Amino acid sequence: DGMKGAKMYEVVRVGELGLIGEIIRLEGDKAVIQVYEETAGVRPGEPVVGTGASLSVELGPRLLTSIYDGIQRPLEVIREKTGDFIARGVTAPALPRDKKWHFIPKAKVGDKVVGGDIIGEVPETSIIVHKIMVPPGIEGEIVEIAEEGDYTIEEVIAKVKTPSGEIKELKMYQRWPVRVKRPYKEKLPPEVPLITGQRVIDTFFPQAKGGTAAIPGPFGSAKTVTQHQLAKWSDAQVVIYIGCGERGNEMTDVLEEFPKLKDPKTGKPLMERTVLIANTSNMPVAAREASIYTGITIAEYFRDMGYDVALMADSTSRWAEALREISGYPAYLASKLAEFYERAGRVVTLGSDYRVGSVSVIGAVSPPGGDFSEPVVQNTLRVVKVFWALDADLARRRHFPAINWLTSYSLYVDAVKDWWHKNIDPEWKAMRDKAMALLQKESELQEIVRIVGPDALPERERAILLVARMLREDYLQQDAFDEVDTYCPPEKQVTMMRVLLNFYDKTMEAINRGVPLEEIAKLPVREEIGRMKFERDVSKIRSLIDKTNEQFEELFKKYGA
Repeated sequence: DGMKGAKMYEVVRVGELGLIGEIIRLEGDKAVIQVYEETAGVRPGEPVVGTGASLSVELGPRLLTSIYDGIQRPLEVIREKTGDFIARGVTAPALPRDKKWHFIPKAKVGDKVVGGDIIGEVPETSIIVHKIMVPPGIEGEIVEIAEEGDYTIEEVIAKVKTPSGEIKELKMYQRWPVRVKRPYKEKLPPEVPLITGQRVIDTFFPQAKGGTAAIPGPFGSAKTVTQHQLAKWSDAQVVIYIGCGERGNEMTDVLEEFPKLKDPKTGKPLMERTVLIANTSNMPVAAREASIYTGITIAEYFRDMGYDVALMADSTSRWAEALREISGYPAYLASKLAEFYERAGRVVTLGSDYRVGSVSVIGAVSPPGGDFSEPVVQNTLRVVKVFWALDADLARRRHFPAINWLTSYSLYVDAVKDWWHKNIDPEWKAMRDKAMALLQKESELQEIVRIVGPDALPERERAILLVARMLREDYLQQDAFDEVDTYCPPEKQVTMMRVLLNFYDKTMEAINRGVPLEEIAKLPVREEIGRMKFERDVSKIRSLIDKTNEQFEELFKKYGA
């Protein structure tokens, strides 16, 4: 199958990324056909045909509840050689041309439109209403519009007369070149947080809507469930998961053991608002490289409707073969990785109406074995604004989420504070700061203690260690498997925070009035505080502030004045 061209320097089975020609001809080739670098004059080698289209994607109904390969193809049955169910990639369509979709019209004849305007709605799943949009670059008068009825994606549902008089035929689906970012009016600054409902993240290391985050690879895909928790609970309407299986028999679990997963907000399946894109070891290198662009483009298309969408990537060892070298070492790959993360953001979308959408990207990276800088995570940490550091030692101590509070960071704390301050609690940022200071003090203290023993420690230092422990056990720790604590609403987060910090205030007060710490560690309210996370009524939690005050006051009257 591989012919002339100095014996093709790369893979030739069903792969891509071909570079024949003269000047600076880049990539792109399906089997033998693809134009990405303006063909007309690049035929060297064996017969190269080329249709003038680029690496498109096709965007419309049935993008949801769909598993694709890295360039969008099928949900394939397949089999196994010796292991379990695997994926190769079948050249099929992308969206069923036969399925009848229900089109609700949103415009009458004579309406002036621009690229982005919503001309119709299609109930795609029980969750997501699909929004049919005028493709970017198209504007004018609606001369013809469909009627409340059932149609397939290939049917023309609208016609637009452009300023020059050109009549444009527009359908329910639309192609867009991956590698070119879907346009928008404006990229908004980070301001609204992506609410995970996980205390440690939402409080100490927030993710912004349109933000960029990463989670490391000391893997234990089974030692961490935070990835799932993020997918289920984050207040994005649509999820695009690049399920890079390649990890034992992951693809088997990632296959038809996902439709059992329940979207906890609706009760319906999680798939009815999710698009899967597989990256197995039985796929071409280039069909993996293109996957993130296929993913991000489907993400961008959804935010254009005015949806918040989360894009979760999966590295699990994906360093491209890229054996070919000709022009010094081309170690510029970090730039295209930036190009990718650069496409993330909350934007004012196209359209006549003011409409906002976002694409938040959770990276989730992994180096070869140990040493977190070889060099995938090294480059990524320089690009992302948030890192949640999954720690194996923390996982062994059954501290969950195993998010290390000392090595994690988010550069969105200032960006999201005002939202928290205006909508939830005026003291939000003051409280996480104070809580972080406590946790930093503990870290310093526990180093010293390790050396010089716990004995010499004064009461004040023990008091800080007591409350730090509470902070770690009562707040940082969260039960993903509990009916109540699987999700913690903003309003609950700040309340739980208030009780803990108020107990701290009252502790340092009591110590300052010569109350022994052994007495405060015995205080009844403490064990109620340790239970908060399982109480669903925020008013009941809030009442522990008074209950604390009372018991501390009752402790003052047992002593002097």
